[PDB]
Amino acid sequence: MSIITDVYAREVLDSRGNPTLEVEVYTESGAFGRGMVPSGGEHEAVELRDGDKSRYLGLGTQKAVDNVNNVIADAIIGFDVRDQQAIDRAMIALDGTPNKGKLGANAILGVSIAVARAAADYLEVPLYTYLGGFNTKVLPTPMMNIINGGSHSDAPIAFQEFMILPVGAPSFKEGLRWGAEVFHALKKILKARGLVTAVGDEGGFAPKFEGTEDGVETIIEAIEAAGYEAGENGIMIGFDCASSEFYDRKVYDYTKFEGEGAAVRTSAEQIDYLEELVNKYPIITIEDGMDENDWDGWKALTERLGKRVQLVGDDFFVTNTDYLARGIKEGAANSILIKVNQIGTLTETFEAIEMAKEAGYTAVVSHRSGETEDSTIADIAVATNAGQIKTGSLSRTDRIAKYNQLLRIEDQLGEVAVYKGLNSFYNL
Amino acid sequence: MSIITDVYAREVLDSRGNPTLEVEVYTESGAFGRGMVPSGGEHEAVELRDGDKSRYLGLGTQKAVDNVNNVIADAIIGFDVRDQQAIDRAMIALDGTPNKGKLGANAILGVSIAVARAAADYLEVPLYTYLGGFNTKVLPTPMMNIINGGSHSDAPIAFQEFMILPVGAPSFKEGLRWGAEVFHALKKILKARGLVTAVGDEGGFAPKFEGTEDGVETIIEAIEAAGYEAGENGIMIGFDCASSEFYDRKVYDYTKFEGEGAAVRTSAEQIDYLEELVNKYPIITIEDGMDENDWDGWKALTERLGKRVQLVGDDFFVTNTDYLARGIKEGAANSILIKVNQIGTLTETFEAIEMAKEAGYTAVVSHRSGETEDSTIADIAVATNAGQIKTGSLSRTDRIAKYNQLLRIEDQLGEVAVYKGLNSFYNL
Amino acid sequence: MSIITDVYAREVLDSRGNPTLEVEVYTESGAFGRGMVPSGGEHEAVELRDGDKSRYLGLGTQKAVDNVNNVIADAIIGFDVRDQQAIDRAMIALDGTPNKGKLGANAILGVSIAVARAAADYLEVPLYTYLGGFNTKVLPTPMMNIINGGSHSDAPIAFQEFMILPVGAPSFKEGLRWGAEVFHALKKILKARGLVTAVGDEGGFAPKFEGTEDGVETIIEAIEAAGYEAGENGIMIGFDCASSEFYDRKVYDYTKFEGEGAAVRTSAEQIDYLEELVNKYPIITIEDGMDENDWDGWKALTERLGKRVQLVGDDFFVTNTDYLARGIKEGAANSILIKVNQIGTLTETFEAIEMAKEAGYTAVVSHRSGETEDSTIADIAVATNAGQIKTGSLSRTDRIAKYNQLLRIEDQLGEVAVYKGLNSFYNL
Amino acid sequence: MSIITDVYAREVLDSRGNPTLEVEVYTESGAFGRGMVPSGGEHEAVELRDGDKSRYLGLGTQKAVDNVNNVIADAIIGFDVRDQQAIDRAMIALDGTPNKGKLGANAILGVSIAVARAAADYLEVPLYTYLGGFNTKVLPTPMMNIINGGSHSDAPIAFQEFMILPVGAPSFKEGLRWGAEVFHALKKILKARGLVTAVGDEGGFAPKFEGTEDGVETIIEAIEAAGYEAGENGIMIGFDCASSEFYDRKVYDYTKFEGEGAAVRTSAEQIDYLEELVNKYPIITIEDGMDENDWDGWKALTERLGKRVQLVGDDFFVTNTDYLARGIKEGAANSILIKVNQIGTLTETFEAIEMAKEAGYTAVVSHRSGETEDSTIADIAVATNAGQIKTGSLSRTDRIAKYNQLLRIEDQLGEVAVYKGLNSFYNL
Repeated sequence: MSIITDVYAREVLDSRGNPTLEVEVYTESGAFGRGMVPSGGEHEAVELRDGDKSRYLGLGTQKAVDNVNNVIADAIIGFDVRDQQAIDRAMIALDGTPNKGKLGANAILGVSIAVARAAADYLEVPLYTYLGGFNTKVLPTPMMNIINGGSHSDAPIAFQEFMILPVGAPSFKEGLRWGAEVFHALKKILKARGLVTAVGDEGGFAPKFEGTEDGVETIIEAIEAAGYEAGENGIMIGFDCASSEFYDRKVYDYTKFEGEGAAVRTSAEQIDYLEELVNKYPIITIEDGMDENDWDGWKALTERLGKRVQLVGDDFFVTNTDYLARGIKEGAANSILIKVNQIGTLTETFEAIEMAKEAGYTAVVSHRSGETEDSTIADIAVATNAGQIKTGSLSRTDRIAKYNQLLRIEDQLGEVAVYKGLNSFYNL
Repeated sequence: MSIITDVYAREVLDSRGNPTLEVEVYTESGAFGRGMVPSGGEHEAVELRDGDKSRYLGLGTQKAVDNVNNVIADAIIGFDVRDQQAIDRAMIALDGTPNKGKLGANAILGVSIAVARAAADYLEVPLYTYLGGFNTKVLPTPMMNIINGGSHSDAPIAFQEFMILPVGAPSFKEGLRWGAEVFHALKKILKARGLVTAVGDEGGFAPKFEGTEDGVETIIEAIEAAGYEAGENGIMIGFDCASSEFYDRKVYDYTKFEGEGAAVRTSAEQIDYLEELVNKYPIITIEDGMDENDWDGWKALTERLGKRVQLVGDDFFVTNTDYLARGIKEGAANSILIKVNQIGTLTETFEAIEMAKEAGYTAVVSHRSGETEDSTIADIAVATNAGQIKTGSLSRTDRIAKYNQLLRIEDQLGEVAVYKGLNSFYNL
Repeated sequence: MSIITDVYAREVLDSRGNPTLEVEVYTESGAFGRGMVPSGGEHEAVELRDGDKSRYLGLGTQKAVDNVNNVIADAIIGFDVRDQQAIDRAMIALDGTPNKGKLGANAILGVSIAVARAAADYLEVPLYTYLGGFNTKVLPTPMMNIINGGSHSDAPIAFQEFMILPVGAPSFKEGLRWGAEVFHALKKILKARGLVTAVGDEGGFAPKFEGTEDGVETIIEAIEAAGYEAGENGIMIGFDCASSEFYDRKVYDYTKFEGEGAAVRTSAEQIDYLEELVNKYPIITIEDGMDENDWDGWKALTERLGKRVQLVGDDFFVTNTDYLARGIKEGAANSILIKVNQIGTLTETFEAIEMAKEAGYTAVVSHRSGETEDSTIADIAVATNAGQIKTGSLSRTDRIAKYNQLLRIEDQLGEVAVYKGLNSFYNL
Repeated sequence: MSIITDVYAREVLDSRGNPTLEVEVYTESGAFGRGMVPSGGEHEAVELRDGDKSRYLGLGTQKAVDNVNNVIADAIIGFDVRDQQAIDRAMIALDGTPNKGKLGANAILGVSIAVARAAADYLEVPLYTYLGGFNTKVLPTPMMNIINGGSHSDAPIAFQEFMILPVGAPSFKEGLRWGAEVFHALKKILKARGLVTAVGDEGGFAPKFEGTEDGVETIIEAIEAAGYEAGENGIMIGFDCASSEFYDRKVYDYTKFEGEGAAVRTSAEQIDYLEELVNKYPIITIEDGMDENDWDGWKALTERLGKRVQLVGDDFFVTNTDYLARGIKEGAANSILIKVNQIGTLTETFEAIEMAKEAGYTAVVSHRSGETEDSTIADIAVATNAGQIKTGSLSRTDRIAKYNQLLRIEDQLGEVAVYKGLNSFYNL
């Protein structure tokens, strides 16, 4: 009865109108699990696309679906639904390639998640309880995308994302309200300036600001209009520089997004420029402040800001234990952005999280630009007491589905629920 | 064991960052059902709001939640989960008011959908099967929002919504694909013209066009760019004038949105403007072409187009069977937009669908501006073989969630699935 | 357990002493379903007879029984009992012929009904609930055969049937009493005139009246003697002209049944003659007023009486979606008599009902001259909220079995039960 | 779980359009049984009627229903469904009267049959198996009504019923076939003679014959027309004189039905008239040949025919064991007609059957004029291996329902089924 009897996949659409896949796992006892995959370098997990540029611009996932039904299914059917680690290792070996390019990183993960949710269903326990055990209590402090730049905007701004973090909320429920009220207070402000209030992929705004400072100072304005502070409760701010977007040789070219008068900074001036922003604004976290390959710049940045600011490695570590292990030894950062589909399996996802923990690094569970109605990353955030999460702005179900799921978790936990707020950053 | 042993509601957020509610129904047997609620003149069902702008600007829903947990619970617990009608009728009687303003239309619908999904879970049958019986095979022809105007835009366009319909698609699966491909093709075109590609509430665009015509032809331009004809396969176009937004006395003032040089038309001149558009562009449906109180305008409008174009009454009927019965009697329209939470219960919802069917009217299950990850309206569309559905554009998950569920329903049906396409309009 | 494990058929007798068949379906879980077939052109379903004029005058059904046990059984066993549509389509494809002449329309239906009743048994829900879902509430307004003519009588009367309809009863239970009391009041009247009170196939009388008017006016006499009215509550009257019985060329020859002085009417005079009856008597419905092939006569009849009288197509549509689809486009009638075995399956029966609905036509669930102790058509009448039913007079279990089953349904529904009475005719 | 947890009765109609009642018994285990009741001097069980001729001319049964739901229910609920005798004895004691006139014989029998069928459902065994044990194999030899006289006709015939018996049939299946074929053959003959072919309450005919003999010979004429001998296979004939209908003083006045020239016979002359018929026609059984109070006539009648012809006491015994015991002691007859509702309970029914058997009397389970779709008397006939049954003609379903059930019973038995035919009369 506990044995997996059925593994089926189908093609569906993500929050961007692009094809993805989902896997449904059945046990003979009736336990059901459905897993959906978000959208997805040379040393990271690769999703399998059809390449037929006449169907969905070549973004179809029928090849990946076939691999689940016609290959992986025959390999997984027979396993106990609860043997997660064994099932994941079975798919990794089945693929052969390091990047899961033969079967597809999306085909592999879909099954990985469905099996876990089917197991949690079989044991009649919450998903986070099954993944993390009995000691899951910490609701994550959210970094919420609010303003976009760089590739995700036409505004003269270099940084890709600007987020707000309710570090001083008594609980997650209140923190979610705080972020929401500021989102609406900002929308009101944007309308006043006659700017656009329509949202992008993550549900955040991307208005034509005068520049980076105009953008950050406008955020600070919406935070205060909502009736909050700026650093105390705070609400504090965070960056997703995505500096690799405008990195050239060995120079951080800002003219790429910010215009003709923009500055071209070296690794040393890039560190100084980040230090000026931190000193002038209530900034608590900075993601990909340095190029993915600028290791020397990452180390020098950690020495000069790592003790008082969170330095998240996204494109720098690409959810890779090899890249992270070197980050720890080199002291390149102090935080890692965990993207599930960027590694392939849930097992690999939890080994990356633990490694970051044992090193003093924080693990920030991440979403993708192309999301679904799935909210598994929320259960993962609480399952491991990550204390932090990154799952988008406050105006899209592809984002709100995760905040909703965290509300249920915080509701299920009751008095056991924990919100660390500013204390989520033990890496400081 | 089929007895409802617990009814519980909590506060959550919709796709716009505004509070809503979800209800979870439990039976002694262990069956579970969760029903979330979307956002929602004087003769309709009203949602209960807290009115405390210290929380979500007074958009809190802790009052309606309390009503479910403390009042509706004592009433529903004990009922058989399968007695849908008796349960909905009990909530209506419990409330005591026509507009469900005492307990809240949102609180009553929450329990209404939760009980249904819990009953489908208990019987181990698909929701659409439980809702409509064995004869559920028709996959709806989607009217997909793609361009917004009026109050949802800054462009000089009076019409509120513009939609594309894959009437010539062989299946829903290919229809959805066509919509997505036209949506991506249109996004490209907008960037080439230097227009905003950011999406609105429904996942559609609101570019600054030259006017109404420019918008329609840019759609046809994208339809053909995707490799589809314009009216045969089709793709066809649809309107949501929402003319009650720019109606005055007794005139349709277009200057409200289309600048100072706009044409103020009378009822007779309004019908004429619509007829010109129909003959010039491949338009197949028009929603709220006349004021919600312009019955004489609706009657004359149905006389000159009711045999060749679908006329959808949204604000004209507000999912009110008393209004619909009058529209059917006077021949005021030939289609009604069905908004679930606008009428309170599922029972009342299916009575309106049936009354419309028996009159030769089509019933178009609709979404709301504030949506959730729920996808019950997709099961409602298949359960009633309505043949049509209006659930947003091809981006946000609050819209895609419904499209994904329709794909699962079409997948489950297999050889029994049916896509009527153009034949969906039996009212023509 | 939910899988069908046994499909068995046997020969039994109908309400006329003629052979028919019944199918019993078993699931491994113990769910049981029994289906019996009523007695049964060139484009309609054909029942399979043995043709051995030495056994039951060649009306045996052993060939049909064999086809269920030795052919259909092997094809159906394995299917989930709940997959009605798939099972029906499997039998249609198995037969091959359009009219189901190879396996037999009676062999196919028997399984169709047994499977559905076995499924309703498996889910532990009422049959009408399983067939129609949760929104089944409308008890049908009955047209009750009371006086016979034409082929079913020796009296000088042309019309085949004369029925009464309790359009003004508060509920079905009262409507059934009304019809009964008038039946007994008529029996008393017939005895007074020294006429025969023995009953025919449908349990109605067929006395030697002076003619059509003497027959109708005698009915009006029994209605009033019972303490009712004639049009209000009403009780109103209906016809089953079966005009094809006395149709010749292009003339409606009344001398065929009414005698030497009878009138021979053209299509135009036939319409006028029906208009005179409607104007002089409280007539609300007329079945087969025109020949099955007289399409032109049907259209002209609908233009002149279709707005104020129900025009039922029996031999005109022969429960055929192709004939009905043309009836809608041509506007040939406004109602269809649904005979289950005349089409073959339950799926086809519900597609015919829905088509009639979406066109403004009413669907009147019909019985056959040779009935059984089965009462499935009653559950079908409520399953689809048809609002009307035709299942015989008030003095035979082959008829009373259906009225009894409707009493149970109305009793099961409770306060949810609905009786439209005169409002059953939404086609007016 | 075998405990009765609910007993519920409702009002319904019989085969004549007159009110009756049915009872539904439920157990905690989910077992269900429904027992319907047929219609029913001073020493018998009487049905309870409402006496309100504003409803069904005072034939309402809402009083007996109320007695079941409000009085009998409180008494029976809690009993084990398998304790039939204890339950029937409790209802008799509850009523307190011999004629069951307080609660109603109809109300008590309803629960009596419902409990039995519910117990057979719980044990998952055929009703006849539950009622009689393992040794139930004998399929009854049917006495089939075919021609009616006396009070049930206008023809000059004193005898109330005429019947055909397939004594020489190899099985019940072929016996039923023979009866039907003679019934259809007779219908033909009647139309050739210009006589009415409309059926009565029992599905038989009542043609205007020349007299008694003409009727018997017309039957033999049809028997031979069907290709059967007359007395060998047989077909044989039977009578139901109901001589208590035309009895006066101390004379059998035949002028009551057979015109002015009829022969008024004494008891001695009555026996003589019957003996002549027996020697002239292939008659095998005679019911109520003597007045119900003409004991001296019954004794002398059994002396001169009791060894060669079956004498059935219907009104003579009125299913009264006190009457039967006297008839057995005096040798007044050699067969008793068993009417279930005429004695109230199933327990009392089987005691009369056994008392008759042990005396060498045959027990003929009988139907009533007002029947239902129920077919319990067929299971009673097989359960007791009675070898005979009287349940109507070969048309109406109120009669055919019992024949169909006997076919199912004979089908279930297979090689164990036994048709005694002529050997059924062990009293000869």
